[PDB]
Amino acid sequence: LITGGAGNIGEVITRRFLAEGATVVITGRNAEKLAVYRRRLIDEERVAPERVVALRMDGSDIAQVRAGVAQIVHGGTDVPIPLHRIDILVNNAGSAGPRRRLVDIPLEPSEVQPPDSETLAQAVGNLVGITWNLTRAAAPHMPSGSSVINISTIFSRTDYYGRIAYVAPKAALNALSDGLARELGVRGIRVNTIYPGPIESERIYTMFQAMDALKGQPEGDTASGFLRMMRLSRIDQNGEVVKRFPSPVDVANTAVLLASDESAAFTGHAFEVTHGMEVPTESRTTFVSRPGLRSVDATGKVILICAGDQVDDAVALADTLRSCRATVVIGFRDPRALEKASVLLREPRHALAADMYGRPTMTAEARLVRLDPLDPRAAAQTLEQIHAELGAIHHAVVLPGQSRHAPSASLIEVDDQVVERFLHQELVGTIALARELARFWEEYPSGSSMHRVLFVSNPDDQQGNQYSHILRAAVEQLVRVWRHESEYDSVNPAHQQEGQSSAAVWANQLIRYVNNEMANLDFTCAWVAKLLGSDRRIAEINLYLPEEIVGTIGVHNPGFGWAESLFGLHMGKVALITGGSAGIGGQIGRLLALSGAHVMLAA
Amino acid sequence: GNIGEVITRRFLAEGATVVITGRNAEKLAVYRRRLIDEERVAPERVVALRMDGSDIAQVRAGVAQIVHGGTDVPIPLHRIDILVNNAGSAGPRRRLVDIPLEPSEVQPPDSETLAQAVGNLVGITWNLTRAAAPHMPSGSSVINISTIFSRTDYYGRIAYVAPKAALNALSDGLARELGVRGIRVNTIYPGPIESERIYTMFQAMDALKGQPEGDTASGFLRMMRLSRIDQNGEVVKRFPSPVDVANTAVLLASDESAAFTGHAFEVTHGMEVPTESRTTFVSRPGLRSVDATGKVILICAGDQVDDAVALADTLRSCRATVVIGFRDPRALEKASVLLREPRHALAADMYGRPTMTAEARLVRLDPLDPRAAAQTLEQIHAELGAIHHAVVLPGQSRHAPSASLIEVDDQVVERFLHQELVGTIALARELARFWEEYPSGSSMHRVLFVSNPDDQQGNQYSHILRAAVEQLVRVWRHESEYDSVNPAHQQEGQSSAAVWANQLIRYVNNEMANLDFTCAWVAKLLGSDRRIAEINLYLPEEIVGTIGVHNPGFGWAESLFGLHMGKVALITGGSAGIGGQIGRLLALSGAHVMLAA
Repeated sequence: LITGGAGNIGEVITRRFLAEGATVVITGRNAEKLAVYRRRLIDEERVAPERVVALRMDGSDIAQVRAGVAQIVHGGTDVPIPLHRIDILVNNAGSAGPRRRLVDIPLEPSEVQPPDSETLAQAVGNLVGITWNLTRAAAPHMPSGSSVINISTIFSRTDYYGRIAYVAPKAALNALSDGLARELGVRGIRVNTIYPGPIESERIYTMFQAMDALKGQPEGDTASGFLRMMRLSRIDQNGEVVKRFPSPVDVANTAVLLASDESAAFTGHAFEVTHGMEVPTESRTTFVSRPGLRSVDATGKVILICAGDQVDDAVALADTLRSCRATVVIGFRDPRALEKASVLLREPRHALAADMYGRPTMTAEARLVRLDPLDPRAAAQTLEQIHAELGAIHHAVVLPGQSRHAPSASLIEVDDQVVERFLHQELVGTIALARELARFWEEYPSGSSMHRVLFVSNPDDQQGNQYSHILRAAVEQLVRVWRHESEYDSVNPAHQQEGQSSAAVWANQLIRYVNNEMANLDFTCAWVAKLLGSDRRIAEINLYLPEEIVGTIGVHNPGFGWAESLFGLHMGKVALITGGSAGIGGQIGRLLALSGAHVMLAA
Repeated sequence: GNIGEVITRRFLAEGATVVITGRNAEKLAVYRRRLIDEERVAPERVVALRMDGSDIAQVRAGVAQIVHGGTDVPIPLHRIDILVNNAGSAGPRRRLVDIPLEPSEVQPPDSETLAQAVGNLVGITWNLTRAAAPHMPSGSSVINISTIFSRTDYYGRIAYVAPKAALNALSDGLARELGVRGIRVNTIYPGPIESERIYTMFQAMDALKGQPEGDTASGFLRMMRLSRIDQNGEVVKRFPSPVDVANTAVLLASDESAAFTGHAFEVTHGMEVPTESRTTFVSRPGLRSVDATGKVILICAGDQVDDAVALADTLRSCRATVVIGFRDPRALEKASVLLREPRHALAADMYGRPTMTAEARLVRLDPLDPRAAAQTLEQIHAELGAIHHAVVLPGQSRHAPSASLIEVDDQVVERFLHQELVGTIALARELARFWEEYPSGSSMHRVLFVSNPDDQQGNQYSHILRAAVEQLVRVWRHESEYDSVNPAHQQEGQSSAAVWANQLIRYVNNEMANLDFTCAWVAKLLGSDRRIAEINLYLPEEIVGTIGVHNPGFGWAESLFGLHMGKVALITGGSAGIGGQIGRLLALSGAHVMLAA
């Protein structure tokens, strides 16, 4: 019925489902010691024992009980009800996690504080891993026309200061439901993705007072910002333009219908119970044009290309960045990839020169360092060592760790090894790398220009690109929060850099798993170079690229700044060329035709 | 139809009241009643009224008052009522070039003229919305059923998509406005019935398209999920069901789901389709590759003298002749006086060099009035030849003096819905016929649909026109491309060409360069070979904010970009004269300069 049956919204919903049935399988807490007597007396009120199953099932984060049914398929606590199939299942997590900035998130258990609950890996698990493993558990079971219900925060699209550990895994259940609807609907199972809104009470009020005290703004700033966002006015206790926040009664009212037969039509339905809100649920901008790269001037800057295992595109991306006449430091996650990349880069065509326009440049040779977000202290020491070697680090392209995740696209019948590799190494790994970058930005001296961190995604796998999909969707909210919450910190008296001056961060994420051409690699790197080396600020988080090689506009840019400078010079002027079939004449005719004139080649 | 029957059947009980209203042909209640009362329940709750077909504001208000007062039996008291907007007609099934503008063109399939087709279930819905302004009890609800094809490319039903669209924009504006009182409008998408009529209709469409049988239905059976239980396993794509969507919609209308306001009711069983095909301008286009030497651009202008003349200047800067047609009278002479001045009477290209391009002609066009616009189209044909580039601007600058939608009582919105939506549809066919009646082998046909600018209080009407345009462009582009290969229509004269249209929304940017950015985007999608795969285009909320570029015809400085990059230069006496200009162009090139004087 409801995963969060222990002191959770679902534990409250247990008061329902009894008028037309009975509330059963109320999952208990992890401790399971005081949970046996917890809410047992409350549940016994106005409800006979009957077959109501209030067993304190262990909501384990890891899959040690995944094979175990515990009222799923067979066995059970005391009755054979696991043999029966329950028509509903809820993927609620109910773990807020730590509430801190991007400099001091508790990555390891030694870094935890009493205000903190769990660690970074635990925090990511408590919101993604339980969802995924409970989805896999008892997959062939449940009725042929059952229902699957999710619950996520409505802040998964709105900015949320100091809650990256909350939203970064909370921006992943929606993506996973999106990717799983297509591959699950076959058997005839729907995924009702319903988001109950914040409940109006004194707790959220005090939360917001603490919130705007932390950000450093006058009282009621966040309250005004989230009240003006409201477009509808409630009719509770009549009145006019009350504009009260959403109530849990409406949450129960919109949740109970999933058990009824009327829900059979819905599938993949965004069902945000927040009433009358306008947010751009998805932020994107398909590239209409092809960027001009001969106005970047990235010289005098260091670009740490944090590549995990996909160094194949990295070496080329590093060379393209070198073409901007910029020094680069290529960082590697896997150990053996370092040797292969060194061998590949030693050969010319990768370490040749900083070839830009129609001319070369020495610039600096591409360095080679080993990094790993799994170990915090080693990665921080390596970053400090790079600081001592060169100085500050501002431009940092961030690529995922492993290339082409998993051998198969299926996400139902899979062993947990690859899935647990995807978590704790791509989500947690990238969050850890962002943590180290933010530590370097804050606790170490930097400049005044804004800080750029691109988040290029995995390429096309000729299949369902869900493994790049989760990466993109979990990166979107992360970069959005990192962008918005790092502006108040640059002016507040709390964080004045110990009297020094610093800058905020602006971070997009390119998406290239939608094109399937051969020039898409040059296209993405071009966009990467333009977003790093130039001055520009796009207000959209995610950036999408066209569905064709050239897409809307047909341009190829093989270092042809001259042909770009010669555009439209002699427009609409017929030209006659004698002997223009070999030598200087052919070249003059070709450059004139590229200019725009009309040419008549005679030989 | 069937969904209305099921809704009325569910009304028979559960503490509900049934009202079979909205009679057709001004008298249909007698033809459609007394069958709901045939059930044991509701001995008197069954109510039928012979309301006017057009349902103007005053007659709608009278009908509402007589319903509140009942059939003289109950005390007069306004209360809740049925506000579902399911009442409507399909309209003509005419093809992409032929259209019933005048009533004389009535056909057995086309029982309604263009204006009547537009008002079938759009104008009447808006008028009923206005007539339900004064007294709607708190906690009520109202929906506007739209078709699921309001985003999917269609064929032969431009009159069932262009007016069937913009209901979303009207609902958006009404949700923003009327939400203060505590009322809601949510778009609802009941799917096609799994009946034999819809099955044979698909077969007819396949035959009409000139394609092998089954591919049109394959487009629905391929990119649509199943996620159903019917027939136990192996539930093949059978399209959504009407009874389920009707029952769920009326359950939303009842309690247990109050104040949802998070429902689009897009019941297509998956069917991944964007809610709006659009992109953002994160870069400024480079107008250097634009070429229109041998091309004629006719600007379908209106009373907007300033904007149309600016567009004419920015297109004539691409060495092209123009024909500026103005919709309303008494504006031709002002345009002539303004254009007489040398500011707009001289054409200079993007480098700042004057060009001896043909001057700006001036004609008079009357979209809403057929047989005269076509005559003028043929006249300008005889004058110049075929015309392919048609920038279509709206009728009036500000569609209403007050930025509101429900306070009015059908006085100016009639002019809007009759001369700026229908007007556009009439002009679109006027142009389509010129292109198809006279086939011309060339590139695809380009029809931009620039929207009006923003001054204050946003642009609710612009939103409406945008929603109607996106679909008109989408459905058209599809039909055109499909009909470019059919030998049936190919034999008419010579070989023709397809059409590719777009939109260039501007009502979101409020700056000083939004009337120059718009000129750049109109001149880039016409004078170049760039096929946007997305329908609606949108300006950035901040021009200098995302990409600040200033282009007063300065293509030289654009050509001199990144030449001497990362070099330090020392200049002597570089404060005024030749050396100052060398320093200026070198700094624009990318080098580092050190001015000393």
